[PDB]
Amino acid sequence: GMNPPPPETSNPNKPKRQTNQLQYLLRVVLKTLWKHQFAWPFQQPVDAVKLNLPAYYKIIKTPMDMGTIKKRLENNYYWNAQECIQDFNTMFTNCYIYNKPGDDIVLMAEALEKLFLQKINELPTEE
Ligand SMILES: Cc1noc(C)c1-c1cnc2c(-c3ccc(C(=O)O)cc3)cn([C@@H](C)c3ccccn3)c2c1
Repeated sequence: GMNPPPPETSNPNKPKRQTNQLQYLLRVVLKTLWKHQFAWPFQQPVDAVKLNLPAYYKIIKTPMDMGTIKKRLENNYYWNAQECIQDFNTMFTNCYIYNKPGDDIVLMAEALEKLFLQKINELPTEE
């Protein structure tokens, strides 16, 4: 089986705005997670062909990753902060669905998720 194309990241038919919270999600939240020791498996879509995971996209129907989230933020794909937060949560949940509890990759995701949840407790004031 072929990989699916990556999620859409730039859509001129979606409206565009910059907000305090979206800026913070890119410049603080994503930036912080991106540099984490365990970030790298989450920095791009799962390449199921390269990684020999034929069942991955048979179960994960809403793939998401931080490379995609970063591009979405950079291209003003999100209007509301919650849309971005939801994508991070989808990324973590996908990992917890496909992989057995306690697996290495799950422990990595859990560490990132803990940091993520801490950082979004510090969002700046909304317009
Ligand atoms: C499965 C799965 N479910 O959710 C995710 C997310 C994954 C996932 C995604 N990417 C990887 C990569 C990976 C990423 C980038 C590169 C690169 O050359 O740029 C090379 C390999 C390797 N692995 C395996 C071995 C791995 C890595 C660390 C710990 C345990 N297993 C991955 C697992």
